[PDB]
Amino acid sequence: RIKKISIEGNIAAGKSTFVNILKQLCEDWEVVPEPVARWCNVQSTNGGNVLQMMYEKPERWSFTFQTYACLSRIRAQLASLNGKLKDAEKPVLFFERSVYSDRYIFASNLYESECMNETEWTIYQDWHDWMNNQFGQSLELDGIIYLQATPETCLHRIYLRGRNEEQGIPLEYLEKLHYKHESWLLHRTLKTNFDYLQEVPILTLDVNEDFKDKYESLVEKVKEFLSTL
Amino acid sequence: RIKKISIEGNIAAGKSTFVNILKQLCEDWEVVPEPVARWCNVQSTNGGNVLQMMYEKPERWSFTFQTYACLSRIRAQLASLNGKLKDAEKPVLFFERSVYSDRYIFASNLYESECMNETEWTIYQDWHDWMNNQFGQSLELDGIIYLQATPETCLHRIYLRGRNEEQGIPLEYLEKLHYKHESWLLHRTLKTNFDYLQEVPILTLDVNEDFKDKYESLVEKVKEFLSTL
Ligand SMILES: Nc1ncnc2c1ncn2[C@@H]1O[C@H](COP(=O)(O)OP(=O)(O)O)[C@@H](O)[C@H]1O
Ligand SMILES: Nc1ncnc2c1ncn2[C@@H]1O[C@H](COP(=O)(O)OP(=O)(O)O)[C@@H](O)[C@H]1O
Ligand SMILES: Nc1ccn([C@@H]2O[C@H](CO)[C@@H](O)[C@@H]2O)c(=O)n1
Ligand SMILES: Nc1ccn([C@@H]2O[C@H](CO)[C@@H](O)[C@@H]2O)c(=O)n1
Ligand SMILES: [Mg+2]
Ligand SMILES: [Mg+2]
Repeated sequence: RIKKISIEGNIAAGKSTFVNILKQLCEDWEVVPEPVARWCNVQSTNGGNVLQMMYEKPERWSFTFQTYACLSRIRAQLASLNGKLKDAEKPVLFFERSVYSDRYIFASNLYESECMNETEWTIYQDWHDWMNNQFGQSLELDGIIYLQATPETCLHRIYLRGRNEEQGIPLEYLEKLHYKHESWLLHRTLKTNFDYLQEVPILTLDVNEDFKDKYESLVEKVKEFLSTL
Repeated sequence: RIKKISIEGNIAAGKSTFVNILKQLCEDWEVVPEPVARWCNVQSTNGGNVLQMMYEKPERWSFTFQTYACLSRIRAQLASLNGKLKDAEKPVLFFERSVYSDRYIFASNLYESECMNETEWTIYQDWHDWMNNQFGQSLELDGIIYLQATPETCLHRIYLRGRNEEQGIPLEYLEKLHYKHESWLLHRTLKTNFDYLQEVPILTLDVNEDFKDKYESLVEKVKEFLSTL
């Protein structure tokens, strides 16, 4: 009954900014953010900063981070689905990213960059497949909103936000991530193991311009898109 | 309906040897071995040998191994419970170790030995807790059989078996593991997060003598124990 929409975009493209205007548009809309602050202070459900560990030494910490982030996402998304939104009249749940970008964008890029070895990559995919067989059904997407921004725009927006753990990220890394997003969501040439994704509707929104100026037109396009689903 | 018994013991104490005589005693008995050969050639459900990686560089590979081994165990134990044993008249499933020894013996010892750091140890426990909340119920134990052998006997039995990945294991490591088994299963002073375990019945069998000579008396004690459950 709940419609599920993933918001996808590169680092600092503006996913959280876009997420922060959604609830005011309709009482039956809910959001599941990525728990980025929790990845910076690991505590059981003062701790280690696993996001910082990955960026400081990615060949050591990528597998650990990638497994922890994706599990944390699944847990949060399931918590929202099984909560009070279940009761609303026209419920829509918006996710800040998906299990699909965790694997096909982030973890795949780190494997390709030799930050995971063959063993790590095999274990990660085996784990991801199993987690999706146990839960993929309830989290299946009805639509994707792709917030498209240049990697140079994203690099500027990392500076604007000032999240400590991201200040060292080089343009080269954001560029690699950009081309993976374009392959998946614009050209639709990135192959995955989840056949339904090749037909899921995608709304592409260019977010290179200032949000203050673009807001009204973005909202119009979102409401139109959601009326087709 | 299925009774579940964990067989616990140190490395090379003789768990597999004991497991290999059980099915011939009763048609309704089944066993779930640890998939040790699979840990030596990692393949999705020629690959990396994650058991060897842990022993070659435990401060690098302990967390990865410990997470993979425990997931692989849970998957195997669930597969056996949900299979044809479900149909038998007096079904008993024997596990070669449990999720409890994965955490409280093996992973805890590696953390204590500084082979996992605080971040790794927090992530592992958080993961273990979540996996047990999702599955702990169906895998709950009715009894434990503890195959007790000296660490010196175990060191000799590693030599006898000749598993390549274990030939370098020092007596010091087997001794640490021995005292953890004794605390958990003999003195019953090792605290866990699973309250029912402090009352689960335990049969302790001394297996320092040759199996050929001890077999008949061991079988008698097992049949007696199982009749009390
Ligand atoms: N379209 C936009 N115009 C101007 N600033 C933006 C825009 N989108 C995001 N920002 C700013 O860029 C930074 C990153 O935005 P954020 O929403 O945290 O990105 P993400 O959630 O995608 O990582 C913030 O400082 C935010 O104010
Ligand atoms: N009680 C016993 N007497 C003589 N040999 C034993 C005995 N128990 C085990 N062995 C031998 O010790 C080695 C390890 O046994 P195994 O069953 O593989 O241990 P585990 O499964 O506990 O790692 C094998 O070579 C096996 O034949
Ligand atoms: N699977 C994932 C998901 C997210 N991340 C990273 O988390 C931070 C916040 O989005 C960003 O720095 C970056 O996207 C990641 O590395 N891998
Ligand atoms: N949680 C676990 C379980 C098992 N092991 C190791 O696997 C091998 C076969 O029992 C043995 O070398 C050793 O017991 C481990 O290190 N950690
Ligand atoms: Mg965000
Ligand atoms: Mg064995």
